[PDB]
Amino acid sequence: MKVAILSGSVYGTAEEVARHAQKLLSAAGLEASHLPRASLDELKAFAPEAFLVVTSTTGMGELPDNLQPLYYAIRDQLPAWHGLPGGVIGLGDSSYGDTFAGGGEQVRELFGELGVREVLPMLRLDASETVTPETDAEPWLAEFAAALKG
Repeated sequence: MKVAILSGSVYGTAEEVARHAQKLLSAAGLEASHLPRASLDELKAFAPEAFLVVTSTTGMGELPDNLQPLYYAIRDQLPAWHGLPGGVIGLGDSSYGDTFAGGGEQVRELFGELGVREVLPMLRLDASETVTPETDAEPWLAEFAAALKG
């Protein structure tokens, strides 16, 4: 099962979580690839059978500059990804007022518009209350692999 792992990150934290997720999901036997700064063309070539999106929120409440253009491109084209399984990890910040991981939530909304089915609740990580977000994500990733296949 081919799993496309997308990331949105200002300084690299969500990117590192996504990289860790790639290693864990591949260990479990999934064909998982981390596609940082992915284009629509790259995703089309990859032909994903599942999605994992790991994304922080900017100070302006938006998706980071490295995932936002792709978000808009996907929303515009609406590829035929209906029925595929997906999950989201949202790197929130409680100190800043982002407790709920706004970026993550915007990805959930996209999944809805695409017909991608969430297989787990979004993981809400709090970047202001952890120095180990990669390890914090491990229990959720353990269940996510089960949820995909199958």
